[PDB]
Amino acid sequence: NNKRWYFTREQLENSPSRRFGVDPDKELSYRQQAANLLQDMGQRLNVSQLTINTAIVYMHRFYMIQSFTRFPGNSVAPAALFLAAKVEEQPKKLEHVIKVAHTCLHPQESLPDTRSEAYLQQVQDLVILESIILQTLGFELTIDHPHTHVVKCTQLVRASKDLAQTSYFMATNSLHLTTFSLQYTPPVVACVCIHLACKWSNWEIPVSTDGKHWWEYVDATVTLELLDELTHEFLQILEKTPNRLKRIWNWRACEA
Amino acid sequence: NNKRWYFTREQLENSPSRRFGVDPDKELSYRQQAANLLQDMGQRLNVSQLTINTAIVYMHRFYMIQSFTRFPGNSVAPAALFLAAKVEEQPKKLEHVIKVAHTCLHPQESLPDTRSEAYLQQVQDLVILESIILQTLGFELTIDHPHTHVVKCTQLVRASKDLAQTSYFMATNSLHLTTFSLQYTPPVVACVCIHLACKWSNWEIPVSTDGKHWWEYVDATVTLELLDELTHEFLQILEKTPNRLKRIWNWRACEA
Amino acid sequence: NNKRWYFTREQLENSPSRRFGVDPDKELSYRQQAANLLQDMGQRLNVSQLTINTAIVYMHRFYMIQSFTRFPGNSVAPAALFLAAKVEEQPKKLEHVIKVAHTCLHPQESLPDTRSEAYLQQVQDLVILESIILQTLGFELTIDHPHTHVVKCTQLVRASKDLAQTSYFMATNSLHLTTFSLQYTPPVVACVCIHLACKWSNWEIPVSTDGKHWWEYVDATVTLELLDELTHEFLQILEKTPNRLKRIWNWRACEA
Amino acid sequence: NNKRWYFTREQLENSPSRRFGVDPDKELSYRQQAANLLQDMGQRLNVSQLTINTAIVYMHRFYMIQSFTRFPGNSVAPAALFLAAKVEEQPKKLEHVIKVAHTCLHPQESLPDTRSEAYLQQVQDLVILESIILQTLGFELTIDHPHTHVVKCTQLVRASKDLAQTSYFMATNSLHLTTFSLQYTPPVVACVCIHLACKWSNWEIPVSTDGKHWWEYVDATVTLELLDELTHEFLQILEKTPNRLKRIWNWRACEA
Repeated sequence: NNKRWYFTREQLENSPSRRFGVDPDKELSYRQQAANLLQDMGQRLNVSQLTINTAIVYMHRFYMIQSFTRFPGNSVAPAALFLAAKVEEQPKKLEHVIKVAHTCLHPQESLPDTRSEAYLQQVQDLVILESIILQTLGFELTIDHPHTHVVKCTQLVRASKDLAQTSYFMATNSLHLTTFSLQYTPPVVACVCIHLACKWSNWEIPVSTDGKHWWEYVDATVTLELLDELTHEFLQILEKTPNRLKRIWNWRACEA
Repeated sequence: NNKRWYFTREQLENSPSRRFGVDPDKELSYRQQAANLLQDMGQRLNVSQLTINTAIVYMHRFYMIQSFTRFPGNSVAPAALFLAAKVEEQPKKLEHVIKVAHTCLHPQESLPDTRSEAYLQQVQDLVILESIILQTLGFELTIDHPHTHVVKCTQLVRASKDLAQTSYFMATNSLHLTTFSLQYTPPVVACVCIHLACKWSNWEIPVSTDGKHWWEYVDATVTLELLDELTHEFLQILEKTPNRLKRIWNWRACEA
Repeated sequence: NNKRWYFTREQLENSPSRRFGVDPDKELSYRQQAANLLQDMGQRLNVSQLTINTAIVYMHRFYMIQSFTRFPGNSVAPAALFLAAKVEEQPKKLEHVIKVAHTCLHPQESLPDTRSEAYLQQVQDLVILESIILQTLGFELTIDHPHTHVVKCTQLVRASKDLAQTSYFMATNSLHLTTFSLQYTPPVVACVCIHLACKWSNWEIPVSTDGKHWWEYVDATVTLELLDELTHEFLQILEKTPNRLKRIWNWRACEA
Repeated sequence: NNKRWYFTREQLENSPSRRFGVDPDKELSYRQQAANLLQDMGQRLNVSQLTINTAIVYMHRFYMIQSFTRFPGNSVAPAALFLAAKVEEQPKKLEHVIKVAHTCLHPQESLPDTRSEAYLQQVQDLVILESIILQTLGFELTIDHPHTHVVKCTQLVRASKDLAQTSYFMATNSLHLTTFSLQYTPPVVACVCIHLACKWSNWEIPVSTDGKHWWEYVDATVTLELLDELTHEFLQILEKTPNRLKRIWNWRACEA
């Protein structure tokens, strides 16, 4: 999906920011961070999770071709979130996602204005950034974040209120932490996010009718061994990110 | 210089503009006409002659996937007059790019307003459609011209100025009037606009002592049969344009 | 099918064979002549009429990347007369494909021997070139013809038989003689071999009650200007062959 | 090289062999095994080790667009063992290339015959299937190796001979056994065949007096986390290979 956005490490560390003067150590902090206002400055205009992830790849992949060394990242979200929030059924205005920005961005600075010198180059650059983004993202409109199946595997397999309830949450975090966006397809990235529930509670969901593994539904190539490796990797960003890690450090304190 | 902008019939014979219900002559009118809101529009902006020619090139291509009924050149022209502008190191303001359209399209309706929805509405559109064209040409800014060669070709051979004018002046017709931009190459178009005046003035340029001809310098592929072969279409393409033709005919009234 | 077969007029007159030093008419002389080692050869093998036509399509195509100077048609034909065969659900023996060449090429030397040093040597060559062409053509077996339309088209409009013959025969000149295969599409070439015979017999097809013409049904893009242009070009291209023309003129000496 | 050749992991799970009916380990068994019919097979053709190394590369890529079920390595090796040959200045005869297969594959069946249908038949195949791959590989004969770096890298630091051997020798397993050819780059493969002996031999090569490491010279993209990632991966990849692992391991037993 579509196998153009998924390349080996050849283009992982080859990213514009991974060679245009930004140490790899300074990328999963740049992404996340700017991906933290997405889930907040976005999580405001009743933005569905739908609208939050679309813009979570509308930055990851956008900066995939672009750079931070010449683009307002924190103020690029309006760009990723202009097409994102607009693409999804509930689009918005030129200010709605740019006024609260001043909230989330400038939590102290004075009020903004439509007449003020501000709101001009904001509705200049940002308004034009929309031009500057789609064309790198080939004008596409197809993005199925690894969820739809995770939200589809629950029932038919008959999960519970603590495993399937734990399912929603692993996909998202893989959108605000790991680079599985432009490396692993949404399905394969689902068996892992579903895996971190039973790889937690040890709820090894029994085989299928004919001794078939549950990770064969979200994809036909999802293998245990590889899948094992893909969740462990998730134990890489969580292991050190001292911000959200503590969230899941205790967020599992209220299902049972 | 690029293959994706050379097409069989493909002519425009079965363009997307065909598919809806628009006469071949109409889209043929649409194009040439569309240049009038671009040639006579950029004439207001005091832009470089070459600055506009590149613009017509975009419109001709832009509608090679779209349609004139849905996306009217009426507004499309200033859109293409932005990508070309910047590229030729002297662009203009999106508001003046639009502040030429009003006086050009509606030269009687009151002046437009910077703080009206009727301006702000199309405000993002000229930077949204600017993308719709920005990508439609596969971000292919690089475009060769039948003018530069005409210079050297008539300068290397010691052609006169009054005739030289006929060389350049004819170049301006391949784009606006005809669609030679999408049918032939710049080193093969300049050889048409030269073998057309050669008759008009009743000339014959004494050539090479090497054994080659002068239509071989701009291009060693160019032919003579085709030179006349195209001259017939070329002339004919203005031979049925009773608007732009005569004005060309009158341009040669105070010539001799 | 798509493109890369439908070369431009620019992309034909300056073929890779051009680059060495071969006249457009000469390579055009080579072609048709090379085509003679394909229809008047396959006429020996009792192969399907369309089975050979496709080969000239292969021969015509093969030289769109190669040369007549390197690979002389003399030997390429049995190669292209092999790809066509198999493709047509009916191949031929590698010895019989080659035991057709001698009697055509060398009609004077005593019979060849399968166990002679003169035979084993060139043995791989018909199995070497067959790959050079098999793979250059992207294993594109699927190729349509301007006959199948020619058939129905003259039945669907109720054209006569004698004229219909005049239709079919004309395909063998559009392909063998001209290079319309690489300039237009089968539904748009057959209308040239039909709008050329249509006159010869002195006909006029009563048409549509909507206001459209009969060249618009088989193809809604086709034109008359273009139709006559190509019937004219076609005819004109035969005004430069007083060799096969007369033979063409004599072919209806019994049918006049 | 050069692009479109390195696949992802899940993409390396979802091989063509999956869709037909081959176990993930099974297709993996085919490959490595097929490499045994390239090394100890070409050793009969006496060809250069690097002449064979290129051969495995073609097989490894070939089946990411073909299949192991249809096209058996039994003949696929001599077919790919021909493209490598010629590409190296010293190829071998089409008759011997296959008359090396028999003596390797069937060391009991009677000697082959030059004038046998069993010889003439697979004669055309080795020039037909050679074409299927000539086209399959996007005519990319050019393929780089994880050796070239290993040499210089061990020269630039002045490494010893015993250690170097461990470097070079290890490259030859990176190809045959694993699929690093479609997963990694030569400047990232040579760094794997070095980071394995570094442990095996008990080494660590002090480098550059800038503060930088040596895995930045062979490749400025390479990582240490990744270095173990593959070095760990590798080790496992031979653990499942109880054949070539020991055979590699025993080389350091007869190595004194």
